[PDB]
Amino acid sequence: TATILLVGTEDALLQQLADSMLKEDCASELKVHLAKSLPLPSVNRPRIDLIVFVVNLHSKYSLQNTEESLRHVDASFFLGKVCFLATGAGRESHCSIHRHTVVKLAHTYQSPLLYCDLEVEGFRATMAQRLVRVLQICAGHVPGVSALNLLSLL
Repeated sequence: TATILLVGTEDALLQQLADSMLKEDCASELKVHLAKSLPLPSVNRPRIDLIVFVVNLHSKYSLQNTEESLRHVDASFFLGKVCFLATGAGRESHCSIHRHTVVKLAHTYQSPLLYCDLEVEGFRATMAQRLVRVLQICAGHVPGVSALNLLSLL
């Protein structure tokens, strides 16, 4: 079994992403937990293989909430068990300042930075299929491949 944690302030986009990942099942049993922010309020029950921070580049709050949440993550997670997913960056309507903040944020924590417009299902479906594969690596379900090649692979 493999478990991914989606951290984002937009409940709708997370659930749509969670659905897309759960669609078209694979070998391992996939489990998805959602969180508005970090840390979790000490429910904190097992067991997480991967944390994906979904960042809305039209929301300054989403940016700040992501910034703050990262401070409560153990540094062991940033060795491939953490991935950044930015939404809205492909739109001209987005804030370039927020985009630059996210890029440096992914660099600071040395974690992959993915782009996808979650409102677009076709894009979200392909992104979800990739995230599933990333999760399987993080869960140690891909023989010969550890969640360490991820920074290079992504």
